[PDB]
Amino acid sequence: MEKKEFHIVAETGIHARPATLLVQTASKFNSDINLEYKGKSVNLKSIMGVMSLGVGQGSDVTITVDGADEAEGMAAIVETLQKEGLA
Repeated sequence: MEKKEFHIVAETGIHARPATLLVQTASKFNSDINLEYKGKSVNLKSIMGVMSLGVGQGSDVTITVDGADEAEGMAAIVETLQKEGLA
């Protein structure tokens, strides 16, 4: 299992295009991927769950990846977060 805590710097937080893109990236992997914010964990592959979490700028979140391709998944997540200006 891999886990990483990020600090959201984006103006919109995890919403709009960056959120949709992050969700799409997560969905490409077989591993289970969860996003935790304020003690609440959702499936990062689910758009409704992510959008409803209410993650704004300045938020501290933790992403957990668990599965065969977890290493590949974490690497892609970090890249996406950087290119979408999220963390």
